Amino acid sequence: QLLTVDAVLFTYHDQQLKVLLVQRSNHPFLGLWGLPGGFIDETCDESLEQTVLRKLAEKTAVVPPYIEQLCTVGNNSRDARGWSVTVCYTALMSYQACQIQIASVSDVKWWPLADVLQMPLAFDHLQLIEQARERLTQKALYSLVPGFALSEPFTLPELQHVHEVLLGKPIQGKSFRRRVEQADLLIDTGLKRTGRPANLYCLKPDTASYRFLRNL
Amino acid sequence: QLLTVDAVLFTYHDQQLKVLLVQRSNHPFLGLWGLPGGFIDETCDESLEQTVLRKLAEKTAVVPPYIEQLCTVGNNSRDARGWSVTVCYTALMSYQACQIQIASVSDVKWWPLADVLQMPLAFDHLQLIEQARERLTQKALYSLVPGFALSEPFTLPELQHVHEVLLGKPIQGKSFRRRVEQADLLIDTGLKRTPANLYCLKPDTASYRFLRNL
Ligand code: NA
Ligand code: NA
Repeated sequence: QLLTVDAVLFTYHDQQLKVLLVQRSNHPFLGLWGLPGGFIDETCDESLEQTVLRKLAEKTAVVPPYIEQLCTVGNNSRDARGWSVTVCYTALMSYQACQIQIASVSDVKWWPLADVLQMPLAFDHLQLIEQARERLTQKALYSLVPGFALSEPFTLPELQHVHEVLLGKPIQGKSFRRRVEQADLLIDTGLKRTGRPANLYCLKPDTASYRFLRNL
Repeated sequence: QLLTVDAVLFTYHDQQLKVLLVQRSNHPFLGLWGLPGGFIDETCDESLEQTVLRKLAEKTAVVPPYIEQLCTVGNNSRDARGWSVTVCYTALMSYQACQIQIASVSDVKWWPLADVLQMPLAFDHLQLIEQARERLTQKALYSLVPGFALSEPFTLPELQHVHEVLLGKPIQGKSFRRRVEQADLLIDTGLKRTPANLYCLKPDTASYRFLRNL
């Protein structure tokens, strides 16, 4: 079987969800945009995660701070060359961590999600994006994983807004703050960003695994 | 890469969770117990789900009422031969639907989960079983999917109890039944068992999730 690993890497910028895409310099679906991803390299990859982090770093020059397996798709119809299997990951990083290393490259671009949803993407990659986007919605409901799409440190209004974008729905500021404070997942830097001086926070590592039992 | 699919199939019987294991007849780990699973056959499988259903049916003679993809494990250390990838599924079925078939087969059997968790198993199948058990705990928190591990029709107490076993603690008998009745997932057969109601799962039980934890 044709066995690949792919990643839907999201960030948040100006002021929408953006998804990292790579133009296919390679037949089939040649010249079309699609997910970063590809083949396992046994000489440098020791696990599937190392495979997907390498494929991301080959494009961004950064290992993203958040990554999680989404799904594995495999069947005899998604790819014209043969039965193929793709292990798909979701990732999150901040926009400026790698826009500094990605301006200078023409086959790698951050695309507005809305734009992407109207594009002719290679293979079944549109469908993988939709699945990733939907899992992100659940992350907005049960975690602070959306914080990984922001540059560090961030304000709590920033964090709230990313969650609102994902749920497509204004959310209840004071409930949110209450849940954040009790999760005990943010480090208050003691710094301020100012028409009000807002506290600047970093994510604790354990944000990645922490889940609220009740929805937002 | 060696590419397989595996399934961790659970059921509920004798007030305990069981897991289906299959005894290996070939190397490596020849003679070790492990998950049902193996290679894609492009001649009969059109998708990964068809592969794993075949791997299970080959052993149980029964297509399970519930199956969900769990995770894909791939590394150069779970198999001594080299780089190895396995797409794992979780599945649930009733004990009685396949016990009557696997009773007669020496290399396939339901094992007590608590015992299996302490066993030497083929490859990394113990880790796979642990991760599936963990995932089932979430199902107990957010769905009625644990019902698929029961013979149909079943009673509410019977249903509440598999959730309790999965959760590892008792549960409020009034808030559960409230939860269940608002979800609208059970069909009342109008039939009774000692006089507790007997219910069937609605097919959409597989996909319905509760917003609030149990
Ligand atoms: Na670029
Ligand atoms: Na047997």
